[PDB]
Amino acid sequence: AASGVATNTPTANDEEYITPVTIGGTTLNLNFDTGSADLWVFSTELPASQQSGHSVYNPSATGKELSGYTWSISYGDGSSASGNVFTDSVTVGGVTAHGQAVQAAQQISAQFQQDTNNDGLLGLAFSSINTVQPQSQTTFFDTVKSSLAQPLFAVALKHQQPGVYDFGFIDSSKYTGSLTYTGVDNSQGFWSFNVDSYTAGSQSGDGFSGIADTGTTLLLLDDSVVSQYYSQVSGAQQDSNAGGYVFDCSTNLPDFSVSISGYTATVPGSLINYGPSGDGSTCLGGIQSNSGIGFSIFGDIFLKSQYVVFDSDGPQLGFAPQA
Amino acid sequence: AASGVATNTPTANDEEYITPVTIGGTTLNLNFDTGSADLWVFSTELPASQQSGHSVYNPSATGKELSGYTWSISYGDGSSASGNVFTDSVTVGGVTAHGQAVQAAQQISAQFQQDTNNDGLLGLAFSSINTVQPQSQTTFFDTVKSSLAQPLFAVALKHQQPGVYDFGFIDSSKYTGSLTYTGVDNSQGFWSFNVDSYTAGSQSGDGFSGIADTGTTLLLLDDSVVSQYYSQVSGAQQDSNAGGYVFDCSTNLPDFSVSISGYTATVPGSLINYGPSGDGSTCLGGIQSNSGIGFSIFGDIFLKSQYVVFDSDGPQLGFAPQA
Ligand SMILES: COC(=O)[C@H](Cc1ccccc1)OP(=O)([O-])[C@H](Cc1ccc2ccccc2c1)NC(=O)[C@@H](NC=O)C(C)C
Ligand SMILES: COC(=O)[C@H](Cc1ccccc1)OP(=O)([O-])[C@H](Cc1ccc2ccccc2c1)NC(=O)[C@@H](NC=O)C(C)C
Ligand SMILES: *[C@H]1O[C@H](CO)[C@@H](O)[C@H](O)[C@@H]1O
Ligand SMILES: *[C@H]1O[C@H](CO)[C@@H](O)[C@H](O)[C@@H]1O
Ligand SMILES: *[C@H]1O[C@H](CO)[C@@H](O)[C@H](O)[C@@H]1O
Ligand SMILES: *[C@H]1O[C@H](CO)[C@@H](O)[C@H](O)[C@@H]1O
Repeated sequence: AASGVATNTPTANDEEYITPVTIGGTTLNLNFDTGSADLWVFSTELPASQQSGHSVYNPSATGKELSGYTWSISYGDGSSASGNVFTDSVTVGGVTAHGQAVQAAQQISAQFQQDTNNDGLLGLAFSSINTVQPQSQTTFFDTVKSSLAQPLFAVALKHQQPGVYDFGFIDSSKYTGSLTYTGVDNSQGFWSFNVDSYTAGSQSGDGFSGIADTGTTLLLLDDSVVSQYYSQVSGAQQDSNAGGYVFDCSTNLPDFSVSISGYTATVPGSLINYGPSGDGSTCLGGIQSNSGIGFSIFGDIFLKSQYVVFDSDGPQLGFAPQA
Repeated sequence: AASGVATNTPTANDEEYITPVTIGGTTLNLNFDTGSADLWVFSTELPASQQSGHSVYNPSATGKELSGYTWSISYGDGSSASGNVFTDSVTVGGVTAHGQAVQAAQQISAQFQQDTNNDGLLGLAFSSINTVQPQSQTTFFDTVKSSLAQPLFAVALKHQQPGVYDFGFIDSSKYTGSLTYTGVDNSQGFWSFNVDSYTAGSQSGDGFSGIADTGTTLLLLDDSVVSQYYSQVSGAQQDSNAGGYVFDCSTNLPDFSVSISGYTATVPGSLINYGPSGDGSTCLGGIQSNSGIGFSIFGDIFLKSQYVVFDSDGPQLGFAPQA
């Protein structure tokens, strides 16, 4: 049976986490994203100017083209990408998926043209939301799932330190205590789960649902919760230049926690200080608005505090504090 | 209980079929498409130059915006469209869906900018393939399905004559004999079905699967079948200006038929003559290649010969020769 460990590394301010992935013999640095189901990469089909500062996949060398197939994806921040499709060998942490569908980019929006830290995204949400037309493809995980020792993957994202993606096994040395599991609603293709309640510093409130999403940097919550949280931060104010609420970097931030099937997941205030706002001398808050979409996004700010197991059996998510 | 009848009308050469749909009090002419799951319309959000020669939806007047929601779709011919989302009242043939998600176009590719015959598309494939992010919406049919007398719709597309879309009931006067049903595989979101065999003129061959797709003008089949068919047409030759095989307009074309759960669906040779190729004095064939995608597209050329029932119970498709 198979299993493997892929090491991830955060970019400046933990804005994103990259992990090497070898496709058809070429190694690219991809952003693993549990919030989407497409594996797409910068390729030789892009204009040469857009290939600069990236490792690119050349489909002609090793891929098998799916004639007539296309893909087109649009993300939460409005970014987008589209292209054609090939199958090829894809290796991650020593685990190889043969015949994996690789989505070669032909067009990418400005956000991606500006980000030279990654060469594409590897989706780990459920395959039901893969965008390939006319017939959707399976994610790397769904492709290899049956070959793994256990049909799950786990992740430990860290603050300014390398972390890991464990495929097909759980590394108990990565967390304290035992794991607590909760049921996943995969109906919209996400690793969605419910929280029973939350505590923002001195204020507690009713539960809500949200998605475990490695692809989003911040912890995005309803406007009412964000207000409650920042009302407790002296001098907090919104700064559109920075992207949300900002505050003096030395401010003492309250903790934030959620109750999940009896387990209290706590994000300490120190992790809620994302980093310099870029806006002179303030810091950007790790908690920001979800724009009224009706569910919360448990992004990297939250994930940095926990070891999280994504188990296809159930499905269900397991949580424990990182070691 | 509800039911209704919407009249469709073919454009020149039966290239597409339009049907009026009233959204928030404004009537638009839409192309009903059983091959996709999005209801999208030309809107006031498009550049004014692109609104010309169309009836447009103004979301601000009656729609409720789903903040943070987007849609982006890519079709078989490579065309595409994208925009934002609103809920509104949508009436088709006297049947009203309240709170139906209407996808307002913000960008559309050249194919749509050139086609002034329609103001958008109304998808009737399964809702599982609807493109709305972050949470997909239901098609008009799935929205109203529970209110209908029977959870089905039926269609009779005609050659140069008005036809109908029957919602929630079957009009037995539209076909000869009794209906034959066959099981539908909705796993890729299409009204997919299997045929046991086919007969192209003097040649017969093994079965294959395909989708019932009102949104595609032609009958698209595997290259091997297309070759077999045209090898029997004197003087047939490909003409890229025209889009495929063309032949002298007076040529006697062989029939084409498929066996489906014991029923023989026959497309007479006269319907296989699509119309002038635009390429001087030849006619375009109604049968053309599917580009190697692995399944056939039973488009309008085929549908013009049958009354077809799309039944959500099963699901299953019913067929009988048009009356
Ligand atoms: C269709 O669902 C998505 O796009 C999922 C889920 C989702 C849905 C709605 C709102 C937020 C997130 O996001 P993702 O796949 O993790 C998606 C992945 C993504 C998108 C653009 C990128 C641009 C450059 C580099 C990495 C990128 C990663 N991240 C984001 O869109 C967010 N960006 C950052 O936090 C916005 C929320 C702030
Ligand atoms: C994602 O699936 C589709 O796009 C489905 C199914 C499909 C898949 C693969 C190949 C062909 C068809 O096609 P549709 O929704 O019926 C799709 C609907 C469609 C697309 C563009 C249009 C542009 C102008 C006006 C009407 C349009 C209708 N039609 C077509 O793309 C075809 N166009 C014509 O036959 C190409 C095949 C010739
Ligand atoms: C992950 O687990 C597999 C299956 O037990 C091992 O073979 C591998 O070495 C790694 O420990
Ligand atoms: C990535 O690198 C980490 C340490 O930097 C290892 O723990 C892991 O096995 C992988 O090689
Ligand atoms: C369609 O069927 C409904 C339900 O029987 C009728 O009320 C309607 O008039 C139409 O015949
Ligand atoms: C559309 O028009 C047809 C005839 O043109 C009617 O049969 C149908 O009821 C609808 O009014």
